Amino acid sequence: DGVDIYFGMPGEISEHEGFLRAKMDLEERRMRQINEVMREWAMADNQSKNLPKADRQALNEHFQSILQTLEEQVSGERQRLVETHATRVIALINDQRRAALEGFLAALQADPPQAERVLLALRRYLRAEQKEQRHTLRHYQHVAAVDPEKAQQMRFQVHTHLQVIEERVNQSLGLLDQNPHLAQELRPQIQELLH
Amino acid sequence: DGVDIYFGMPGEISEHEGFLRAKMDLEERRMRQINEVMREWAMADNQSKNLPKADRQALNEHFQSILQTLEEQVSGERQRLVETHATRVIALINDQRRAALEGFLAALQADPPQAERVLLALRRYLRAEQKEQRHTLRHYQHVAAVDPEKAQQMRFQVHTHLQVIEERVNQSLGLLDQNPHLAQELRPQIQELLHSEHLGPSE
Ligand SMILES: O=S(=O)(O)OC[C@H]1O[C@@](COS(=O)(=O)O)(O[C@H]2O[C@H](COS(=O)(=O)O)[C@@H](OS(=O)(=O)O)[C@H](OS(=O)(=O)O)[C@H]2OS(=O)(=O)O)[C@@H](OS(=O)(=O)O)[C@@H]1OS(=O)(=O)O
Ligand SMILES: O=S(=O)(O)OC[C@H]1O[C@@](COS(=O)(=O)O)(O[C@H]2O[C@H](COS(=O)(=O)O)[C@@H](OS(=O)(=O)O)[C@H](OS(=O)(=O)O)[C@H]2OS(=O)(=O)O)[C@@H](OS(=O)(=O)O)[C@@H]1OS(=O)(=O)O
Ligand SMILES: O=S(=O)(O)OC[C@H]1O[C@@](COS(=O)(=O)O)(O[C@H]2O[C@H](COS(=O)(=O)O)[C@@H](OS(=O)(=O)O)[C@H](OS(=O)(=O)O)[C@H]2OS(=O)(=O)O)[C@@H](OS(=O)(=O)O)[C@@H]1OS(=O)(=O)O
Repeated sequence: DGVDIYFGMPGEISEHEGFLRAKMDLEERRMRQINEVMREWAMADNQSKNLPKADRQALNEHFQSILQTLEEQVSGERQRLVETHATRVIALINDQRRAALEGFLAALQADPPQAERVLLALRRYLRAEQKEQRHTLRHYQHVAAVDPEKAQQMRFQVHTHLQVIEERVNQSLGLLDQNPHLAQELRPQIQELLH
Repeated sequence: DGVDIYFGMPGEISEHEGFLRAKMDLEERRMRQINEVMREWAMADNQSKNLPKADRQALNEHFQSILQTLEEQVSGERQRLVETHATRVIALINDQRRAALEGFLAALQADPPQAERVLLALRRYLRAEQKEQRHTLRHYQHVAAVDPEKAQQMRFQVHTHLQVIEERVNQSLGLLDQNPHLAQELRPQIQELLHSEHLGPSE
């Protein structure tokens, strides 16, 4: 138990993979739980054709009540799973951006900087920022797809988030602009990457 | 263009896969549109840092209105995709069930009734029923997490629906009564089948 939780998922299993699998295991488990309740309810239905109405009514409430508890257990479980996954995705995106940023700095702070090395570290950094950009747009696109009202409310926040990302890229590039020659040299190579 | 639509998706592609791929193409398409509007909106703020309030305000309302419209298009388009997919799934499930029932009946009516085939046919039929059953559960199960209020309103319907299926199955198993003998040899094997929690393809 506690020990298995500590080790957690094996390294051979990615977050995405483990996430789908946990989602599948949870769904499969709740599908069975619900089915059992439904069959008990059906069995009670057959058995009670002749009890008085008040008792028939109580039986119905009993099962509708058990199902409510189950539906609420289901919702919480899902919400948590979805919540955890979203957090790990954001963390991975931030971690990759920071890693790439450090790599870009190193290449820049090299006794004799190397055009190829700097350019590739910059591509890496730009890609991490783009992945944050895609992620921001996809989340918004999705809420718009399933919840119009909710999408209208995050609209301005998304717009601002994309701006925050752009400013980070301009500021990070500016660092390359601290080396005129290097800047000019990578100019056409840089532009292609941005566009 | 009309011709390609007549043909529709290749038979090789399942309804589930086509649906998924379609959802993904729409996701990418819409993400690109939204990105263009956001870029135009950012660019506008920039060229408006030295203008009158009213004008700057009207800019906000302009781009936010374009997005309202875009959000509405995305939501409607998604509802249409989901409706089409659901209607086809329900059709697909009824079709495979009816096909498996005919196959089970044809193996029971076979001049020299062969157990291997009768049993296998029964399995395909149970698998078709299992499929409708799981779909009912899985759906009710997802609604329960999305809109609890709506899940509460489905309870009875699901309960009734699952009973319909179980009763259908018992009725269909009643076809093995015309041949009380065959039922014997198969008695055990059928018992295990109906007692499973889930039937995959087999071995
Ligand atoms: O760092 S990675 O380039 O490996 O990307 C991992 C994260 O990418 C997502 C989507 O992020 S997004 O770009 O912001 O939209 O999923 C992407 O990768 C997974 C597979 O990851 S895996 O770890 O190497 O197993 C793909 O799933 S799958 O198709 O391989 O089954 C996604 O394809 S798709 O989402 O099904 O279309 C792929 O998306 S994408 O092609 O990059 O657009 C994140 O998952 S997500 O946020 O739930 O969509 C991944 O974050 S994660 O923590 O690794 O799960
Ligand atoms: O061509 S099919 O009619 O078989 O459709 C294939 C897709 O069916 C799903 C989902 O259902 S759907 O939305 O109606 O398409 O899975 C379901 O069907 C497959 C095949 O079952 S079957 O009727 O014998 O053909 C089952 O897989 S398996 O049991 O053969 O291993 C699924 O059972 S299970 O979920 O794997 O336990 C069955 O799910 S369900 O309970 O019937 O809803 C798609 O897979 S799914 O999206 O993971 O559910 C199939 O897509 S696929 O391209 O065929 O893989
Ligand atoms: O009306 S529902 O409550 O069922 O909502 C339907 C939407 O649910 C998503 C996920 O929404 S999310 O939680 O906001 O991310 O899809 C999920 O459910 C549908 C159908 O659910 S059900 O009860 O089985 O019928 C599944 O479609 S289907 O495969 O069953 O045909 C989704 O699987 S699939 O990838 O679409 O094939 C299932 O996704 S998941 O397994 O939960 O990850 C929405 O899809 S979404 O674009 O991923 O958000 C559904 O469509 S919706 O029109 O946006 O509501």
